[PDB]
Amino acid sequence: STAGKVIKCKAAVLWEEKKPFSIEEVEVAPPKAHEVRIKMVATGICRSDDHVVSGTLVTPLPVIAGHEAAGIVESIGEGVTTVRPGDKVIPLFTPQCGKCRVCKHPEGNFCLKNDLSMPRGTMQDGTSRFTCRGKPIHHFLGTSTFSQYTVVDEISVAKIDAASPLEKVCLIGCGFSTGYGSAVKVAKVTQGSTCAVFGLGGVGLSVIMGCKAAGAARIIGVDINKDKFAKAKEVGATECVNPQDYKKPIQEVLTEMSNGGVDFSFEVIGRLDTMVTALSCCQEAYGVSVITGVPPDSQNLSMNPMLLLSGRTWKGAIFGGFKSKDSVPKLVADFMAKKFALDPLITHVLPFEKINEGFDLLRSGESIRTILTF
Amino acid sequence: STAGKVIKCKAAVLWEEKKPFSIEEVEVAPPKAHEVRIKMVATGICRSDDHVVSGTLVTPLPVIAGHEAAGIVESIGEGVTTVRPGDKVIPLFTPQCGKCRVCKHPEGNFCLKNDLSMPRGTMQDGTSRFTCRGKPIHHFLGTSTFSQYTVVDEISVAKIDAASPLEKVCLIGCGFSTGYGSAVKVAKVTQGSTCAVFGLGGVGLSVIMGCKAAGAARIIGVDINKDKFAKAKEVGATECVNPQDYKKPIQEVLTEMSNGGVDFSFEVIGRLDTMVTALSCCQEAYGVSVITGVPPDSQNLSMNPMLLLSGRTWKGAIFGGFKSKDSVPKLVADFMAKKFALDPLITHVLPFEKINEGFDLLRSGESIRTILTF
Ligand SMILES: NC(=O)c1c[n+]([C@@H]2O[C@H](COP(=O)([O-])OP(=O)([O-])OC[C@H]3O[C@@H](n4cnc5c(N)[nH+]cnc54)[C@H](O)[C@@H]3O)[C@@H](O)[C@H]2O)ccc1-n1cccn1
Ligand SMILES: NC(=O)c1c[n+]([C@@H]2O[C@H](COP(=O)([O-])OP(=O)([O-])OC[C@H]3O[C@@H](n4cnc5c(N)[nH+]cnc54)[C@H](O)[C@@H]3O)[C@@H](O)[C@H]2O)ccc1-n1cccn1
Ligand SMILES: [Zn+2]
Ligand SMILES: [Zn+2]
Ligand SMILES: [Zn+2]
Ligand SMILES: [Zn+2]
Repeated sequence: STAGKVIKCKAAVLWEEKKPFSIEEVEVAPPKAHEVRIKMVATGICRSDDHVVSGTLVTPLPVIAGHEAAGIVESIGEGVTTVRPGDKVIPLFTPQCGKCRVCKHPEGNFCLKNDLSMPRGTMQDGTSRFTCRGKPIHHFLGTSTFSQYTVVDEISVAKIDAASPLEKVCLIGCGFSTGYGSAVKVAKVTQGSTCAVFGLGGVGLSVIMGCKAAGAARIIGVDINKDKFAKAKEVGATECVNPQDYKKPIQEVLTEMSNGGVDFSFEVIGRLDTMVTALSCCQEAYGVSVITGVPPDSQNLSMNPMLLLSGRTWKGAIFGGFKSKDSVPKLVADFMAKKFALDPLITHVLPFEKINEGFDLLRSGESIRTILTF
Repeated sequence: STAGKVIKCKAAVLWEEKKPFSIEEVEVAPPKAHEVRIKMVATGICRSDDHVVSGTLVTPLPVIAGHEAAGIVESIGEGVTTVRPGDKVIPLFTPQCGKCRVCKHPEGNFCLKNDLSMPRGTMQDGTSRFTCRGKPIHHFLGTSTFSQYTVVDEISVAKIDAASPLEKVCLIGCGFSTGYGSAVKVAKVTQGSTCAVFGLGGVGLSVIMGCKAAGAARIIGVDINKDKFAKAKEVGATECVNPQDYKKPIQEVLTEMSNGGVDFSFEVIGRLDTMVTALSCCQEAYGVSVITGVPPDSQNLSMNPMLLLSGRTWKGAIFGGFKSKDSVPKLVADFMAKKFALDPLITHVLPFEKINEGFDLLRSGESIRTILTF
């Protein structure tokens, strides 16, 4: 009976960088034309949400963050055709408008309506649906899932299987799809190849999953936190290396281990130095390196372009290269059919009210994904 | 007869950086096992030979440069099976040993036996076949074509059609193949696409030829020398732009002209700034940029990795990505079958004795390719 009415609910508001989230009452406006209001069920903590806190990823504050989630449609605005009240949905932090040059391209997925390249922290219409203490609060990536209710544009939501377990499939909204697609869609890992994966968090584990699914013969995990190695091996890594253990730079180590460079390398951390190291460790004539980590705002890397002239390919991608609204329902259907596993990514579960504890777990190195339940 | 004997002949020796070539008598040793001695017939002047003079491209001096050439086998060493005396041949500045990981890979062409990565300026066996005034002279890229006779390793020569016109097909030894392959093999330009080509010298014109052959709908030539535009249009450019004409950076101009970025861009100059500009002007989600120009020794570029994270692909290649010994004979057969033209690249034909005049034409902006005839 909330349709057409403002909803008062709890959200996690970030008022300032480098401070805890504030769990407090917000007002959530009803959906306008082509908007959908969603009752959240579960949301994951992705490192990119932490990047908002640390100022690594700049977006306007104050803000409701969160972008990896699943929920149930509470109401729809005028003209919505793709979801209905009561449908299970995943918000799409990369929209799929279906009309722009990228959406029409066979490969492209970074729809021109995204709010990632130059964040404004609004709905598509340039306004906000959120008020707190009487003040407007920004959106994040058109999703804002750290709230009991959010409002998203229709191009930023996908209907998923009615029988889906939302406390698992929320990871299809970011970390799993990003890493898995980086391997299977962006790099196009080949059977029998050697892969190196830098960073063994939720996204990097999902890259390993995808390299293993593509038939790689060797998958070398790289992390400075050796506590990450056991789970990386469980999901497919054949060996793991800690750069801190070596006197030589790890690109040299990896080149030696792979008898002249790897076929595919993945940067899944977000550091400029490891982006260049990961490029360098792929074979100089035919290697491919994929950047998935999010770099610190406005900072440039330095590299020798002879790394490319010999024949290397360097690319990056958002959301694993997947066209979001076409792919998310299919990934959920494949999960339901047991084509991949999400449980290896989930190390902790907490109620939404303990969001700050969830971020502490990420920052301490202890968690992969913590799932928050509303 | 000359077989088995030292040949005294004329060559252009580079004794020091930034000096004219010295045209004088050298001694050319007979070929050892698996080596081939070639009587040169024609050699082109490529900007990479000038980079040796300018110190842009470091290789041991003193040196006999030259790498884009065609000639006739004078004699073969023990064990040679792929050419015989009297055969027309093109020396291969990128070898094809057929045994290394790169040669065995379907895509790779930068054979591990190359002398480009870490130049030693010798034969494969670590010695030189050249002396001048009693001093040993270095080889260049396993070819050294600025000489009436040279000696190359068997993996660095290809037999070509006995009826081929050597004064034209010498360009298949570098400039034509490099540019054409950058388009058709490395970028894999698609029908209907928009391409931008930075640098309208012999290599860049060959990139335009490839883009046109691949069916590009728009091919935008970019050069600071407007005298290069007429020939670019003759070989397929649909429009040309001079960055000096605009108040805004050319990547902005090209993004606007292409309604949001080009499909394929090509850096065919060798400047760090234009490498980054070329990357930036390709469409951010699905654009591809290829580096063909040779960068100045030991210098790094600076770039924001968000250019890649959005979805761009950045790659480079040597020799157009062609496996050299397999491809050169087929390219010559294709030329003989009128599948592409070489005449548009040739602006000047001079006797070998005028090599310095040929370099002056290149440096002054007045030539595309000068062919030197022996
Ligand atoms: N491209 C996308 O769409 C995208 C990008 N991100 C970004 O991916 C990176 C990884 O995210 P994560 O897996 O959620 O993060 P962590 O759990 O923190 O794992 C990182 C991993 O790296 C190790 N590490 C740190 N420093 C080093 C060094 N020097 N060497 C080796 N390993 C190192 C840690 O120990 C840890 O285990 C992040 O940058 C993230 O921002 C994620 C998801 C999506 N995206 C885009 C927008 C929203 N989400
Ligand atoms: N990758 C290979 O295998 C390769 C590489 N090279 C390199 O390609 C570049 C172009 O060579 P070229 O066509 O022989 O050179 P030029 O005739 O001098 O044409 C350059 C073109 O650029 C224009 N220009 C200069 N500066 C600018 C700026 N700032 N903006 C725009 N245009 C600009 C000039 O006016 C001129 O028209 C070289 O770097 C070359 O080294 C060639 C061949 C092969 N290779 C590798 C090893 C041996 N050969
Ligand atoms: Zn779109
Ligand atoms: Zn994320
Ligand atoms: Zn080889
Ligand atoms: Zn050349």
